[PDB]
Amino acid sequence: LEAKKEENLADWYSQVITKSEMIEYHDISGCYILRPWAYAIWEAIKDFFDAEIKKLGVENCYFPMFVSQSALEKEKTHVADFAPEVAWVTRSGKTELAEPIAIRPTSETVMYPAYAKWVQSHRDLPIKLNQWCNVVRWEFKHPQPFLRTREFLWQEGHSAFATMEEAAEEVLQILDLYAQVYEELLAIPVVKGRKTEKEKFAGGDYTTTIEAFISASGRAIQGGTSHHLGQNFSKMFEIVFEDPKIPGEKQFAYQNSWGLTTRTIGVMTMVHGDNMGLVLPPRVACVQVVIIPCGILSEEDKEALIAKCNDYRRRLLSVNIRVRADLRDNYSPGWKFNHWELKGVPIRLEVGPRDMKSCQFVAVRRDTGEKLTVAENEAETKLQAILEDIQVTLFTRASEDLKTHMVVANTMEDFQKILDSGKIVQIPFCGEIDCEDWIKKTTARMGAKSLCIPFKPLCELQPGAKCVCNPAKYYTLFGRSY
Amino acid sequence: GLEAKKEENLADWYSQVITKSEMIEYHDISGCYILRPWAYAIWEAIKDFFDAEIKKLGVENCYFPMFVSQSALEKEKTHVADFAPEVAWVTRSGKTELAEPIAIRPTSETVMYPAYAKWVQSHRDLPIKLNQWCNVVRWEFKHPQPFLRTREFLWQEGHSAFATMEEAAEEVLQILDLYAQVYEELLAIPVVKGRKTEKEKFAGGDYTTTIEAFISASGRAIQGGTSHHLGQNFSKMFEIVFEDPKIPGEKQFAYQNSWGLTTRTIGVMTMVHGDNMGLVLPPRVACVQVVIIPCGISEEDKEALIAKCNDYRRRLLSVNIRVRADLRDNYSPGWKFNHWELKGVPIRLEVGPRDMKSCQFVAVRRDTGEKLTVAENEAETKLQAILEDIQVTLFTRASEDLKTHMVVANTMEDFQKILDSGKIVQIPFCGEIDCEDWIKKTTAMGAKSLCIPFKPLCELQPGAKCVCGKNPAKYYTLFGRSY
Ligand SMILES: Nc1ncnc2c1ncn2[C@@H]1O[C@H](COP(=O)(O)OP(=O)(O)OP(=O)(O)O)[C@@H](O)[C@H]1O
Ligand SMILES: O[C@H]1CCCN[C@@H]1CCCn1cnc2c(Cl)c(Cl)ccc21
Ligand SMILES: O[C@H]1CCCN[C@@H]1CCCn1cnc2c(Cl)c(Cl)ccc21
Ligand SMILES: [Mg+2]
Ligand SMILES: [Mg+2]
Ligand SMILES: [Zn+2]
Ligand SMILES: [Zn+2]
Repeated sequence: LEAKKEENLADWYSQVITKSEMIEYHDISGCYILRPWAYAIWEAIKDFFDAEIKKLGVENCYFPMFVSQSALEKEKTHVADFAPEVAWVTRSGKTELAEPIAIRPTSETVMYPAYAKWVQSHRDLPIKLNQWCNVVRWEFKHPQPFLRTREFLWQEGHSAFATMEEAAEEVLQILDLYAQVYEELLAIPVVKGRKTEKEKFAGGDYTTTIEAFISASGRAIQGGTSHHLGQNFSKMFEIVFEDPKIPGEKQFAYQNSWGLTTRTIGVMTMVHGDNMGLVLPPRVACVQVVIIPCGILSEEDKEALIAKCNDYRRRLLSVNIRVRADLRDNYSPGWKFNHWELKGVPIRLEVGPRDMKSCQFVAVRRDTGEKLTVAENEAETKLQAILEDIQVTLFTRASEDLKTHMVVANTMEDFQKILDSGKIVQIPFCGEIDCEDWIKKTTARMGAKSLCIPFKPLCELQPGAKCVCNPAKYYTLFGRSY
Repeated sequence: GLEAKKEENLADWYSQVITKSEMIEYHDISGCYILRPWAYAIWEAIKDFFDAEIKKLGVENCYFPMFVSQSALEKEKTHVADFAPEVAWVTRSGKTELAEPIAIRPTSETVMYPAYAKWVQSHRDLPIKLNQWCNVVRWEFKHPQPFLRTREFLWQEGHSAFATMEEAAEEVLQILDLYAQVYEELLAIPVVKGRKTEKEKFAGGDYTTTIEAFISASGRAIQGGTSHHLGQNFSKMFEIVFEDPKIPGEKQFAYQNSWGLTTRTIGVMTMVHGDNMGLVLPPRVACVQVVIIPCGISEEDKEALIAKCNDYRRRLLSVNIRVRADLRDNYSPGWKFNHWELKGVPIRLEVGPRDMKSCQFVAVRRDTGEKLTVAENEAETKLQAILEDIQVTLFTRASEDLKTHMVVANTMEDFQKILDSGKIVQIPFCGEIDCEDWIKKTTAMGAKSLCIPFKPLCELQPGAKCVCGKNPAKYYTLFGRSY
């Protein structure tokens, strides 16, 4: 494949997603086809996350994709700048609808009137619901596959609680799971943090987040969000119960909402991706081991080359390794090597006739590319061991890049000095909005925006330190971002 | 506590139980309904099974855009003039009218087939077998019900493209037997397989296959699943061509199938097994198979009443039985008795205070009202035995309730008599379209062609004449009232 990754990041990414068979383009701009190689990743992420939130009592469901005209701005759910991102159905066939229907850009306007009818007492809480679904956002700044699409797949959770304490607990549990996804499955290191006033979801009380860093572009990307909504929506959609113990006080529910999208797949491509194609974290690669015969003129033993391949396959499916034998004879073995490497398969297993009656095979890992040979009997054992060092390696190496590329700055000239080195940086920060619109202006003369306030900043903020001016309220992570 | 009796008022009875079993909730937009977890659970079980089966025949899951361009939807003869009012069109983004109307997927052929054309550049690239679970909008043609006919629904869409007709035609009937499996092995609804007539099959295809279940209470059958052989109709329009390996420089157009199954299943299972005190759920699809409920309401030993339920719970989770202890205090056992019966849980497990010191408990079945009593120490043995026999009941009772209402008519003489007591009937039928618009007008709200059954109730013989009487009969056709 043509591109490097230092070079022109976009075109490299354009080619890796297309030539690894993950994405296909579509007539309608900003929409993309998820071919099975990519969709499988989403399924693995969804299978992990789904097991997780059922242990916390969340149940899956499905809500309509359509929201009323009346219902959508019946309440101050979103801010005025969100109106342009809403797609409207105007016509059915060619008979104009009496009233425009909107395609859900998020489900809050669709679920919360249901919560209000379901909740008529203390018994009815908590409500913890999840749905995996598609949402369209006519996203104004320009799209690229995965990172920012115009239709995309996500799960969105909405839970309603009677007491504050339970809500604030579920906000961080969900956030730790998101971090689990990025770090246990995708091998991406993340920073947990809270949004500022400029960047928090206006209709809530506070917004939690994880932030990943793409060194090649030098930008951070927010990989997931968990809101504590308090009762802003409770009192607006009138989700009230009366407790007979506390006679005669309207009790509003405490609500959270949380979401995680296919931008996850884009982040894993960008950070682990090389100039030989994709690189797949083993615990997410739909195929972890591809079996190939090579040898790297005779007749009857070529079906015995292929009968041993399907034995290799079956024996490790009994060890629950996901495996595909590539028994196509149409292609040179060398061609399949490039082919499955551009798709980033972690382990290639070569079995040749002169190595077969050696009672063995060679394995090549996609991480480093070195070759080893391990007992035919010792296959279950050793191949699964190799898949795990592949994962810890890709976590470690991407960890080393985030570790190197995140540093502390205390003044503005050297926050600017190190930010134009393509690194993200934590600064003492006021926290107020106008101080922040300014930082991003004075860093163009794109600009650096608030990524988050890390729960665990890199250094303690000392008493009386100021940001630019008012004194500094916390160390916040700043940087250029998607 | 439920209002309607099915016998009395079918529409209201159906509206009453789907809400009060907490399966669906209504919504501002007509024909749209929220699937609460109790319904979505049924759907997920179906999908965990169907996905397992069609993966063994090599289909792969994927996701295609929901928006279809004007050009592509009206590109070729995919649909007909009838089929373009049911399509929802997005025209504006915010207050900015879009240059070109975007249409919301009523099916995905027009999204996928441009993609097959680029993926297929030789016969090595075939077959292509893709499935997607997704939502579909059809702003359709009469007043709606939850499940049975909605305006957005969930389904799976299978699309396969082949080099030879033999392989394609093979997959159309493989798929259909899976649909029959879900309806029959999972849902305990017996079905009849069939082919559509020329009016009723998918116009853009060559022949389209179907399963039909029968709901007695209204007297109507329902189309429960769909498998089309498309021939080279679409390959020729969307130009899915490959080079022939033997004939230098000649295109072969691909052979295509498409098959689909919708959440309309859950509705028909509501209609079929639902009784007059609410739903009945076949156990291998019931998200919870056992409800444990304490009964009898001193504290120090009622704490041993609630701890004994939780050993059953743990004991039955070790047999991979899905079980719920409902140990809530804010509700009386009678209220739970009701609550879970309207949700159709197969086995209710009541424990009353001296049955703990008897080393007993009582088990109640959801179909019959049966009660047994079994020793504490039996965990594996008896509860699974009843969980599996409950399923055999729901199947047969609906099976012979199909053998009830599906009878032979060879003449009209009794066919209209044989149609309108809540009957479905096979007739000798011409095969041509207007004898059928006639049969349905001579019945009235008409008797429609449901399908042409594979494997009918009696063999036909030469020179038999249709109900039309003019032209002779090419096959026995399944007729009846139908949604
Ligand atoms: N257009 C999009 N394509 C893909 N993922 C998206 C898109 N918009 C948002 N996301 C993801 O959805 C998650 C929850 O959505 P959210 O409502 O927080 O979006 P947002 O804050 O408007 O996004 P952003 O700040 O990136 O513009 C985020 O963690 C983000 O990663
Ligand atoms: O962060 C997610 C997690 C999942 C639940 N919902 C919040 C909503 C974010 C709030 N939010 C973001 N973009 C929005 C648009 Cl475009 C509209 Cl119209 C309305 C609201 C919008
Ligand atoms: O059985 C499914 C499986 C997936 C492929 N398509 C067929 C039926 C399409 C045939 N088909 C049925 N209803 C349709 C409407 Cl409303 C429109 Cl607009 C267009 C086509 C329609
Ligand atoms: Mg946005
Ligand atoms: Mg944001
Ligand atoms: Zn400041
Ligand atoms: Zn006729």
